[PDB]
Order: sequence, then structure tokens, then C-alpha cells
Amino acid sequence: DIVMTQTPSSLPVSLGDQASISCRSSQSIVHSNGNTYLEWYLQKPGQSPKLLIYKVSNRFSGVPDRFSGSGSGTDFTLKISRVEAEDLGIYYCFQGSLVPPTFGAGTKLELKRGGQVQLQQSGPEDVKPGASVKISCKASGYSLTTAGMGVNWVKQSPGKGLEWLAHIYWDDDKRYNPSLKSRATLTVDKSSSTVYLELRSLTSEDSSVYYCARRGGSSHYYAMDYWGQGTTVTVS
Repeated sequence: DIVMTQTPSSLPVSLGDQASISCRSSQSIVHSNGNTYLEWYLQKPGQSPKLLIYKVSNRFSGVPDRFSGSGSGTDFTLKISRVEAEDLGIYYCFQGSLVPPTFGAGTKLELKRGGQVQLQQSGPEDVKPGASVKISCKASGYSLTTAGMGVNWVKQSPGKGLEWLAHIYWDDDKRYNPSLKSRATLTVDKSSSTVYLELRSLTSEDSSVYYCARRGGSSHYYAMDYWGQGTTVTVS
């Protein structure tokens, strides 16, 4: 099992400053075919994460020239040349090359003090311990069955960071994270283009925000280029 290590935990900066974040893997992240799948995501304070960099070197569309991938092998570094007010948030590094894809611990960029594809998620669910939940993600602006498309489910707990939960593929290949102890079930409604995640036995540990994200094409190297706004699940 693979562990991403994000070196700076904090790294406060001032506007217009060089910024560098590092990520290091417990094993070589590379794939049987010619490829390291490593991504950099930005999460601004009140919002879902968003894709910055994929295939370790590549800027996703809309991402300004400030950002650069600059990694190889077991060691990768994201760099911002000139920091702007927009660039403030928590940065996560992500490996997609192995079976339980793992996120980095995060790095929070904060100011120094002084001197049309869309994914829609169902509403919040409050439930009692032992109960079950079914949350939905409705994709529009594209087709779930298009080659290369997939849907990842990722969970964010307070303080526990980002954790990968499950995946469904355009051929309806469904894979889960053994951490869930087979309590998860993915299903699909093709005509409504809606993917359903079901959690079977709930404890307070399962209380988190649940995001669904689209693994992009083979063009984006299966980086998650579009995210839902999240669904808050709360266990009494």
C-alpha cells in the first residue's frame, strides 16, 4: 500500500512570492505503461477540490501559467511562481497508479499577516448509527459510457484529510476500498445518468463530506477534472 507524503504542512506566503510544495511516495509511482499518474488538486475554503495538474507535468485547462508540475520518480514538486489571492487554499497530491489510490496529507497556503460538464450531488443526510445511506451524483454535459470516463467517490473527514472510497467505470466495473470492509455498493441509472453510492453500516467515524468526481478521458490521464459540490453525511 502506498503513502503520499506532503512535506510542508503549512507554508505561509506573501503575495507575489515563490511557493513550493513537495510530495514523496513510499513506492515508485509509475505504471506498467510508460506513465506516472500524479495529480495536484486545490481546495479553496468553502468549495470542492479542483484539478490543477495531471500526468505530473500538465496544466488542466483554465489553470494559470504560475503553476508547474516538475516531478519525477518517487519525488514530485508543485510550484507557484507568483502567488495571487485566488491561489489560497489546501493543496493535495494524488497518486492514481496503484490499487487504493492515495491522497497526500495536504498543504495549506495562507497569507502572511503583518504590515458544460456538471456533477450534482444529493442533499445532506442525518442518520442514526447502524443505519444505511444512499447518496447520488448526477452527471450532465457528457455520457457515462464514453470510453475512458469513470466516477470516483472520495471522502473528506474533518482532520482526517481526503480518502478514496470507490470507482465505477463506463463498462460498469466497480471497485472499492477494503478500508470500507465491503460496506459500500455502487449502482447506476443510465437513463438518468446518475451514480449511487450506498453505505451499509454507519458509525460516527463515517461522518464526512462525500464527493463524487469524474475520472476524465485518457486525454486528462484519468485525473478528476470535474467534482460534485459534496454531500455532508452525519451520524448521530
